[PDB]
Amino acid sequence: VGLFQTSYTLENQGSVICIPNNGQCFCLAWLKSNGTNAEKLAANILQWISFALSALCLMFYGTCGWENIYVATIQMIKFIIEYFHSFDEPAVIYSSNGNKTRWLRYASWLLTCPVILIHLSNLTGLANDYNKRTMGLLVSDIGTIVWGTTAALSKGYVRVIFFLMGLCYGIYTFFNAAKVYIEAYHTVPKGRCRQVVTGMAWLFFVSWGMFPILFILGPEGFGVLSRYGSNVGHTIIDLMSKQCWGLLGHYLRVLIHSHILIHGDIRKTTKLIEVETLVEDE
Amino acid sequence: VGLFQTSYTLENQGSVICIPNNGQCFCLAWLKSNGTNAEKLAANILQWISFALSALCLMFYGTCGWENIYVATIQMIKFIIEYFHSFDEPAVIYSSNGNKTRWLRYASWLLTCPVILIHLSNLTGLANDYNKRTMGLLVSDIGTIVWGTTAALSKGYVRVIFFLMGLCYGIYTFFNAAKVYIEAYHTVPKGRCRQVVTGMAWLFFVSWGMFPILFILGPEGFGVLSRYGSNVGHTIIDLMSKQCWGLLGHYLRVLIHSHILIHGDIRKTTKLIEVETLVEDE
Ligand SMILES: *C/C=C(C)/C=C/C=C(C)/C=C/C1=C(C)CCCC1(C)C
Ligand SMILES: *C/C=C(C)/C=C/C=C(C)/C=C/C1=C(C)CCCC1(C)C
Repeated sequence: VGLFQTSYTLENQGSVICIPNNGQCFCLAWLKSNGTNAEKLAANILQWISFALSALCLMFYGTCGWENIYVATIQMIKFIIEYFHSFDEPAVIYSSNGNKTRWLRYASWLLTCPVILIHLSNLTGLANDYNKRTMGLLVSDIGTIVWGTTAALSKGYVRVIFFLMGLCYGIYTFFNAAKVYIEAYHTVPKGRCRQVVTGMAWLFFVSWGMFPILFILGPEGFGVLSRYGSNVGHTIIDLMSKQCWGLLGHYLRVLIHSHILIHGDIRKTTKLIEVETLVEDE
Repeated sequence: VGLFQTSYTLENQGSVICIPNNGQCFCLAWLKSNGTNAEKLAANILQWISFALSALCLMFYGTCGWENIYVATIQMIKFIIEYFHSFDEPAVIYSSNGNKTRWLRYASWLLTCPVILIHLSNLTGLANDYNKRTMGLLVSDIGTIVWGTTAALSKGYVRVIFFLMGLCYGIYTFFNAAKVYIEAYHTVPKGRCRQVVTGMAWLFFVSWGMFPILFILGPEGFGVLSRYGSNVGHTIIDLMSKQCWGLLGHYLRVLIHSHILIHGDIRKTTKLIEVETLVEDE
């Protein structure tokens, strides 16, 4: 049922595998089960829900918050890819060391993670701003994925080496992200904007923290999850980190724009680093 | 000589391949030659030259031009990886569709390409600046690599689909890079700073243009190059785009710092978008 050799014969008391000389690659490890059909159905359900969310968001989404459009476009594009080839090469990489590495997921990360951190870097959406710290957020994060991908393709020790490399990059990514949220909390007005900024932080760290968690629980780690079981949990934290988080960031930037129009753009320097807090009256 | 099955037997008039049931994966396509030993030696030579350059640059390199340090660190780190596992999994991905995808290269791109575009975004190295356009440079470029990687792992039509996807992203990356160089040329002083800025542009577009060129010439494309023969040319444009280009960017930012100290930071608005040209006298 795949584009590689799946039918074979055992010979010489199980010490020889004979396969057809059809030109297809063959490995016994690739034929291990991805999981239970109860988990496959659970994954195929959330695939539509996330796809429906992405479509509802692209509908709903139609300053210019281009960041939300990009991850949503990439998301529902990926689900079109996923519906038709959720386990075909190269959506799933069946490598020479028997590793099934879900490159579809890690590619979607590389496409959307820096765009979320860009949205985080300009949480208020105000003007051509950002900072030098933004580059630290984007350079470190791409690192974690590249190491995390490399770890998933690798096996044994070097998987740990590259996972620990990606973990160290991930620690740098989380801290600089806290420095962004901390300032963003004290920059946005005292109203509901600070409620949604704090909530965006929780959605951020929780969902983002689960990615190295699911890497340890999944086949990439000690395999306490199935390949289907890893697709389920990943979809949940994908939904949290991408579609719901971009929604609040949209709801935040709306509350900012209204406040900026009604009360104007008013700044009151507050000490922490000096932040220009948005206020109501001059 | 690899971590996958390399010894096998033909049976039934060449219609059956029998392999040992040792648990190793097996594919006939993975056993195709990478190239000629004359080309392997040529690749192993430039590997040291690039490694020696990276070491000489890390020596030499020791505002804070952190960007040059990063690609140089990643480069000589990669050569340590390359010297020991230039064709082991997952430095080279032997996938179920017989594709050998050199993930070491594409990972090094993901690690260093956005850092070069960051250096390009702050060519003068002056202050916490950058722009919104920078995000277009970084989002588009990561796209080209992700599609280009996906194309290299893929086969046939979808390789073209993802290559054309990466090509469209690459066109966006090159244009916004020209807009950066064009402004950088008119921002830096009239002296030798404009010579080195123009030269950085030529090193940029030539070496960067060769990457989709070598993708078409290599096994990823019509295979007019060998796998070793692709390692040779890639090293050359790696050397150009990374070590030599970062050197000029260092020589540029030095000429800027001296000019800023001697003549001060003087701006004269010139029309193109309005650029604050660095001048000598007020
Ligand atoms: C939409 C998906 C997002 C925003 C995913 C973010 C994922 C990470 C930050 C993953 C990090 C990992 C580490 C820091 C350790 C190495 C393995 C991990 C990659 C999965
Ligand atoms: C140090 C290496 C660098 C800076 C490499 C840059 C490589 C590219 C911009 C490659 C681009 C490609 C396309 C635009 C078409 C798809 C395939 C390519 C990836 C290799």
